[PDB]
Amino acid sequence: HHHHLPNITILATGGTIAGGGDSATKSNYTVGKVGVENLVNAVPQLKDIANVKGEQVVNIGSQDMNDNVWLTLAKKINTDCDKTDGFVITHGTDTMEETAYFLDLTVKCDKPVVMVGAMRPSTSMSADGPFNLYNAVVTAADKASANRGVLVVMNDTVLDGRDVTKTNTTDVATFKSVNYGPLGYIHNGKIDYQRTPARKHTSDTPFDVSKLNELPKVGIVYNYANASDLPAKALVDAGYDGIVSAGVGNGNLYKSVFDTLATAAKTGTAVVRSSRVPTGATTQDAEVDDAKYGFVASGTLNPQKARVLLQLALTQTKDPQQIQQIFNQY
Amino acid sequence: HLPNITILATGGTIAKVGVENLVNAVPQLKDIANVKGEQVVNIGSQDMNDNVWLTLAKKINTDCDKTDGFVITHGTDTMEETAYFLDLTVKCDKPVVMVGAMRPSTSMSADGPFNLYNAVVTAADKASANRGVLVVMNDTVLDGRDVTKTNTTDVATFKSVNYGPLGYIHNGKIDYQRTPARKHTSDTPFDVSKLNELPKVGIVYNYANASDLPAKALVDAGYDGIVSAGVGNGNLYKSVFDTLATAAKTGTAVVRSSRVPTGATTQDAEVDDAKYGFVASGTLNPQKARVLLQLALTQTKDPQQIQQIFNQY
Amino acid sequence: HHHHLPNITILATGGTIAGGGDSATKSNYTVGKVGVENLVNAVPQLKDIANVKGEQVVNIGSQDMNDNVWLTLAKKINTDCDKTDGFVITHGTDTMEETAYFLDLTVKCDKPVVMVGAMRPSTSMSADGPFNLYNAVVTAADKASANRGVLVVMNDTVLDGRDVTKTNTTDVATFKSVNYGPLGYIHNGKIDYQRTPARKHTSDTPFDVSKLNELPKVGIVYNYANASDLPAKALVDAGYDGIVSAGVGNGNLYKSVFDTLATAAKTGTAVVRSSRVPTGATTQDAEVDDAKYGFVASGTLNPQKARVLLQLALTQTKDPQQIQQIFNQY
Amino acid sequence: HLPNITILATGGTIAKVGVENLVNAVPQLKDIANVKGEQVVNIGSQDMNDNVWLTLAKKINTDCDKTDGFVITHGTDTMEETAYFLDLTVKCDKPVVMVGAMRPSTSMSADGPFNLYNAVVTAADKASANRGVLVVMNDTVLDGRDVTKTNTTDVATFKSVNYGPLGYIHNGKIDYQRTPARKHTSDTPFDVSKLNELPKVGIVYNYANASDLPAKALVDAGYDGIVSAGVGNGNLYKSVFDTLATAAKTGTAVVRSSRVPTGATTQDAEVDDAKYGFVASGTLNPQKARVLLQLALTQTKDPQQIQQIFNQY
Ligand SMILES: N[C@@H](CC(=O)O)C(=O)O
Ligand SMILES: N[C@@H](CC(=O)O)C(=O)O
Ligand SMILES: N[C@@H](CC(=O)O)C(=O)O
Ligand SMILES: N[C@@H](CC(=O)O)C(=O)O
Repeated sequence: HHHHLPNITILATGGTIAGGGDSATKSNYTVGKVGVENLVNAVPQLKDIANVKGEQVVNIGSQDMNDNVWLTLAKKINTDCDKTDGFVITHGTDTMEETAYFLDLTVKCDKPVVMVGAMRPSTSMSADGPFNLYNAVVTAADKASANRGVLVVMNDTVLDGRDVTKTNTTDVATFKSVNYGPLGYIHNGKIDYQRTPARKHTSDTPFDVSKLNELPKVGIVYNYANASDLPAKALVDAGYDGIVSAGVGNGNLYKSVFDTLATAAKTGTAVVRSSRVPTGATTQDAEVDDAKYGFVASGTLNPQKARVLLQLALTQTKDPQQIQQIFNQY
Repeated sequence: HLPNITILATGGTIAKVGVENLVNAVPQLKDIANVKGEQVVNIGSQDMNDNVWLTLAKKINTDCDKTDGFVITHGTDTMEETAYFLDLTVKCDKPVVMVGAMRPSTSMSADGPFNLYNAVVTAADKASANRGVLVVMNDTVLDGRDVTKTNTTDVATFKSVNYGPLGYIHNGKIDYQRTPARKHTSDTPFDVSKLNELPKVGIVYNYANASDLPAKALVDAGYDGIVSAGVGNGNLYKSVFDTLATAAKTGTAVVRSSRVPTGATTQDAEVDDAKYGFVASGTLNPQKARVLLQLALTQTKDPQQIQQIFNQY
Repeated sequence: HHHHLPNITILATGGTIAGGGDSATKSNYTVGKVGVENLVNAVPQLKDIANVKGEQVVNIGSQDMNDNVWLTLAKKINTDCDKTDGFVITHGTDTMEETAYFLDLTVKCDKPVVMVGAMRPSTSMSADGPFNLYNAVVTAADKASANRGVLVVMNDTVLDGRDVTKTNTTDVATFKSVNYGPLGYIHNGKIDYQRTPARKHTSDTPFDVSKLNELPKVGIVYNYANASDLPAKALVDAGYDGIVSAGVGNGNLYKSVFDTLATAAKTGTAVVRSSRVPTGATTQDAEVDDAKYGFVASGTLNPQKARVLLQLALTQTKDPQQIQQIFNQY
Repeated sequence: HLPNITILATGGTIAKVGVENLVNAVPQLKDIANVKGEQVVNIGSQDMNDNVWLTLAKKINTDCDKTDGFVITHGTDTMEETAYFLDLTVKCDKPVVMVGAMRPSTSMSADGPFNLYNAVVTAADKASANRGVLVVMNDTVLDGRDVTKTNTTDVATFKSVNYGPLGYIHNGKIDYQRTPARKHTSDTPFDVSKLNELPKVGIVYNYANASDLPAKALVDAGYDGIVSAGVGNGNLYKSVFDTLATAAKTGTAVVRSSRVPTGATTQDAEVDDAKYGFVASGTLNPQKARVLLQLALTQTKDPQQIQQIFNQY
């Protein structure tokens, strides 16, 4: 009997993991500049763990991530599923938590899909991307990684696509699942999994994007003292399918913003109350009578995460009670 | 002799209820201070606004020598904004301490009473002076610049997430170990004594496939400033970046902040702030950056002078 | 059809939840002074949620918690299981994380067992114990609480008995599951569970304490710069069954301490390497060759938690590989 | 002109490897300083000890005017202890910065290089002066009193868990926003210049059913001090409490600390410290409390004077 390594596919999309600057010590750099091959070759030990094949999907900063790249990824994973044992997606850190949740809801492939990035560019002293990529390959290769939904692997930690968020602007340790914690820790190329997400993911969702050319239009508005209603009115004037509110506290809205969203909701715009507060649920049965206005409470989904779910909810239904039920199940 | 402490009530879950009722509900306040209450407004802090800010700064500044310290009762939702506004505009050199409650007055294990007691402890402490406007919540004294609401329901929600608290309160005493270095109160140029309105500053949000429609609506209204809640280290979605690049050369100040809950939006990363005429917010989150941008716009419209204000206060 | 409330039993053991002082505003108090009845009557709304029956088991500060009270609790729960729908145990906060883990390993009753305490005494302004107790009753009454092991409920949060630990000396928010996060959050008397512990608990362990009169002797030694070997030698001289090391960093030992524990291990004393560091695993395959010395790595179990498991391991076996396997499964 | 910076190497994962190799591996150090390296010892910091502490304090104090600042390379396991010892005993008014690495030198994405660079940045910054002994790890400047190792393997492990960091390091610059209030360095009475050994102080651990055998072994050896790693707010298991109550009246100083990772061990809770002659450690964790108790025992054996040292440093 001979040892055979898993086949792992790296789908590259850009990010600081592929960024470069002209000094190892200066902070200035440009994103999404280095190709997949360079990234693979910067981690010689990948041969110890897997047979790795790189595909460049796009090469962008994830600040410019968009619906089309999401659709491209989910269809590619779902199409290529039987050709490989696992997927790693190199990606910018800025919107990784959004892509990860989109994929967590739309991937039907039953093989691990692991996202990874780097907070320091590839050119920098003590660059994090090499060891991150190695650890993402470890996770994508591990049989025990299956059936946990789509994953993010950063700073020696396996995180679920739903709860994972970027907590700090610069720290290599930025990614945390701030409400429910990580799924497992990685040491010496091995994972001790102690948790799995309970919310329904991947092949247990009704979201099927195989045939979609676009996603429903959903925007985000912020609340704060003396908040203008102009952002909200602009989305309503443009025929937006949905609006997510980054509320204050427990999903609360500045009155002007409330009035514009209450009206929009009456016309059939889906409105989700979320919170600019970085941890904790936007609950039902607090200061906003959601049933009355036809609003939906986002639970622990932050505004960018709630947008993902809301867009996907809007592909199945425009009924707010059914959208609320979706927000309670996925 | 006990210190004279004034409670300025503004609403919030800590009260709907009047200043007099909240005082009498904590009779042990009489052990530590002579408290007088005045009702400024009575609103949920989700409806906090510039007019209330101006009223508060003006009242503290004018009433400063009639009392030994102030406590401001406030909703928790925007307490972090009001605290930083007052941090930059209070000229009174006596402690100003904001407090709220995450549970209702009538709920099991309501936090308001002890929160109020400890806010008065803090306002009455001579060591609390010259530390800027403060927030006291969950036995902790927090500086008004860094303090933010971190959880939607936790009594322990308020934290100074970048630089930590100033001291902790135990048995009615504070062991202070820190003070903020950024200039505050009477060390700032902001003087709101004769202003009846503040520059219009709005906040836009970045995310994948972000619409430029919000940013355009602010530009079309002739907003004096726009704060971006960027992705990561203050980054902008291309459509948003395009609109703001235009606003910055067309009479609208642009501050890059971040939707990310901790850490600075830095210069010298991916964005050439000098080329576009943008200002990096540092550790000021979007709502905090709005406060400081509104006040900077009372002094100057020049990006470089705004960037220096953002580096000093 | 008529609504019937669950039957919940409160087993009282003491703690600050039952403490009292002479002022609502001064910090001084005495622990484990108030009886169960007073605690129940301080939460009038308990009638809305359950039929509550209180039993005083002991009335102590949990700084004086001990093996006999553990045995008393586990046997009482296992004996009384069919007489009630759920258990709440009021307890001091200081060693709640140890009792909770002991019960998580020894309770065979398939009904919820929820521990609760209070960081402020019952007499204090804004005392936390009333709402904590209410929330613990909510959790013990919830059908969805079953099969999650033994729980701690504090500060509106449901925490698993294994990972839960006291993080701060005074804060009402002190209890956190610092490695893997909480199981669910409580809002308006309802729980949204998103996680369950993967490590084996309750009726899936081999630990059966029904017949035990005592537990094996296991002590804890601390490491630091210039650490004395005298604590370790004292436990070895007394015939201790086990010793847990609160190591520095990744379970490392000051050399004098290492030498004494290496020798003890050769004579059949079980030695577990844990860490004084508050989060993260004490791993295998780092700076200590555990196989060589016959030592056991504690994983994420902190020293007091590792003591619990080690004592229970020693009731089944004295073989270090088998003890290591236990530390990898429970 | 670049500042002269001295690296004093002591071992740790950041190196086994010599001071000269570690320097040459980060050639960009030449952009910011003139670095000279000296090997003090070469050990895993799990074997750190009093002799090394004394060597380091003595060397810095004596070499202070020959250089512009010091960086000390050290294992991470007990860096938090060494930093606080030096915090209390360094009399040199130039920056002293400790640094280590959580990953080996030869591992993927080793943290040591950038950690070292940023430690030199910090040591070279004029603004770093008069802030006490520092720890620089993961782009963060941490005070030596509060800093502790919070995770067994994370590169981001070091945090000042009670009062937060002093500043963050970006693009070779520090934006300092805090400084420690507790007295340090040249504001302390501790003078180690002529000492060749330190008072014997041991640490005992509390947990359910705790043995008194460790505490008794220290008492029987005539230890000068015992620090208790208490449960909760510095509480003691009855057997341990009994033994320590005896030690405190029999020539052994007793400090109550806590195994709990954050927050103070307070007076005025469950334990009558005055009655027993005990000292409460405040936010000093057991290993930190040992450092300060050893140094207090060089000045006094009196519990009340020890309690005042614990309240000031
Ligand atoms: N702007 C970069 C940041 C990073 O990857 O760290 C991106 O998200 O593509
Ligand atoms: N909505 C309330 C929340 C609170 O005070 O806890 C307010 O901010 O006024
Ligand atoms: N010493 C008390 C502390 C508390 O309950 O909060 C106990 O553990 O019993
Ligand atoms: N055992 C090593 C750990 C490290 O340096 O990361 C030391 O402290 O010397």
